[PDB]
Amino acid sequence: GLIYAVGGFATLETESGELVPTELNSVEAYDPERNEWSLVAPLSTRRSGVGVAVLNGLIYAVGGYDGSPDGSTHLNSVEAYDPERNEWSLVAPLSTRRSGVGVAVLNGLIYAVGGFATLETESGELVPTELNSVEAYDPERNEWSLVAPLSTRRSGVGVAVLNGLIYAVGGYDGSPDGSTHLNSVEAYDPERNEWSLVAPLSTRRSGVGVAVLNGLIYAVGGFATLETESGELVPTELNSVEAYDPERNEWSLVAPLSTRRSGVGVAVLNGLIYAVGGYDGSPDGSTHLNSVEAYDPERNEWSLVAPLSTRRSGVGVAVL
Repeated sequence: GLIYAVGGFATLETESGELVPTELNSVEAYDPERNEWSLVAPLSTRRSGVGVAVLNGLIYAVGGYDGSPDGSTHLNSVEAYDPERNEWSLVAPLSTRRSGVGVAVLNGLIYAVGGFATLETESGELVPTELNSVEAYDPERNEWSLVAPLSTRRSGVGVAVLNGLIYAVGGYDGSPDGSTHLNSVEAYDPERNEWSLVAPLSTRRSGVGVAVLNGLIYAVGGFATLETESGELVPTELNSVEAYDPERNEWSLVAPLSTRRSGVGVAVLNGLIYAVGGYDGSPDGSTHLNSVEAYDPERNEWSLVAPLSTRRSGVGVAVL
């Protein structure tokens, strides 16, 4: 019955007044009855672009990014939060490091979908790699195993479960060739161990937050390079929200966010979608967001609720 905001990144002022890039280990919990965020136990490992999902009463924080000049940049480590003990434990790491990984839970397994890493070639060269690999975590065995890969390599992908399928929505591909911001959507059938294509988003979006409510998938916010009427390509944080109906295999627009944002954490609690934090790369205004919006599907409206105590982009969000 609480929303947990896990990790993320912000530029924060020191006591001496210097602004420093900070990957976050802090975790905040939102109580909707009180409309308040409160700190809980922090992650062991500071991380942003982390995938977060709930399984068997525990929150799992999977992979992520650490831009510090020391140490690994792309993480394979996985932490598990016990709310009764208010403690984070380490579990088995991913086989492949991945930042900007999407995670969802289906049939008692955690799926880690896509992401990005710098990986060594056979010749020893380090190359930037968007990932198509998908790993599944069995908590009874404390083991990750490979399942079928995505058709399309992608990071910053939104992942959610609907009607026994995992949907991988949008994302980012930094290759020098081809589209950088994705509208494509894939669906994973665990019985067949197969990914299929479904209807694409109307607007391409990387760093999109995805949640399922009342039988629809909502794709919330994100970022894309979009052509203006004059033909110029401009970087655009998105406020648009699209809803996917699996019976019709169609996306439709619903009410937009008040605040354009990417790298936003999205989760469902008590029949509302919460959009938590995120990133705004505009040359004006705050870059890392503490604001939180709540979507009512009956009224088709987004409202503001209490903001996070610490701004955070690339935050993972789950409900427990």
